Parts: sequence; structure tokens; C-alpha cells
Amino acid sequence: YAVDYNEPIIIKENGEIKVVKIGELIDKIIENSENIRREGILEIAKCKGIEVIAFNSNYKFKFMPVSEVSRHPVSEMFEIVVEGNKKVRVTRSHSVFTIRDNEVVPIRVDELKVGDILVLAKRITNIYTNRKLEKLINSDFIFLKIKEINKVEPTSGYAYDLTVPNAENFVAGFGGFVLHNA
Ligand SMILES: [N+]
Ligand SMILES: [N+]
Ligand SMILES: [N+]
Ligand SMILES: [N+]
Ligand SMILES: [N+]
Ligand SMILES: [N+]
Repeated sequence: YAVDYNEPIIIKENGEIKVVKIGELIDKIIENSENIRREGILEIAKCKGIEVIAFNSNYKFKFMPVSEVSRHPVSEMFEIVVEGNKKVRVTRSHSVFTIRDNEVVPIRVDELKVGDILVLAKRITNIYTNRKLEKLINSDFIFLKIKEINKVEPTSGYAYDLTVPNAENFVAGFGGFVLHNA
């Protein structure tokens, strides 16, 4: 999911609710864990008693268990800015619904161009997903032109991951973007 540090997530920790920067939570978890393993640049900690808002297999937005968290160093992220000054910061390997040749299709963020028309969900929060759930969530959609595409530095120098079983998505950040792993 390689999410930037600053993206707020809504969580339950050891049984209670709070709203926090995803990077802040995950840093605290890892730095307190004795269950860290590595996959190259990837630092992975398994965790207990943490739940995040996600869209589950029964088609509902609910608190769902996080099994593990992880982080890895990243050099660059793309900031996409659309009409109304909505914006999102994501790594290169993400794709977003774009109008291309008369259809809505997922396009990698590094292949996007100013003037491209993105399809955003009509909601306050972004969704980071590993599977297709647009049209499967009960949402209205809005069409917004890209204004800027900037290359920026990650807030921490790291990007972050949650593992959410039986959902493989989670809610994080604001705007109404749906970001697909790619
Ligand atoms: N570190
Ligand atoms: N889960
Ligand atoms: N990537
Ligand atoms: N196009
Ligand atoms: N088009
Ligand atoms: N493209």
C-alpha cells in the first residue's frame, strides 16, 4: 500500500478508537516490537489488538483486524492535484481510475498527465486497495481534471503498509481517491 507517513487513519488500539497519522502508529509499533522481520528494504512487525476502518468481504465499512504492519524507505512520491485543490501523495506503483479512450480504466500514477480526468468516489476519505471495489461500494462518483503532478519527498523518508485480512483495503487520508496497488 506504501502510504505516506502523514495519512490519517481511524483505528481501534487495544480496544479503543483514535485518529492518527499512519506513519506515527506504525513507527511506534515497530519500535516497540520484538516481532520484526525483514524482506530486503521491508521492515515487518506483526501486531495485536489493532483494527482499522476497511471495506470488508460482506460489503461493509467496519473495523477490521490488522495482522501486521510494515515500512520501507522510498525516494519519491507523486502528488496529484485535481480541481478544487484536492490532492493525494502516493508512490509510483499505484494506479487510479482515469478516462482514457472513452472508458474508465486504471492508470499508473507515473503515466498520468495534466488534464487527465480522474474518477473519484464522492466521499471524504481515500481508499487504498488491493482489489477492485469501485461500483461495488454504494457510492456516487465525480470527475475531476488533474491540475498538477508534482514529485515530492515522503514526509518521513518511508512509506507504510497495513495488512488487513479478509478485506485487503483500508481507509486512510482525505479526498475520495481510490488507490489501487499496481
Ligand atoms: N529508522
Ligand atoms: N481483518
Ligand atoms: N514501486
Ligand atoms: N484519452
Ligand atoms: N477519452
Ligand atoms: N498511458
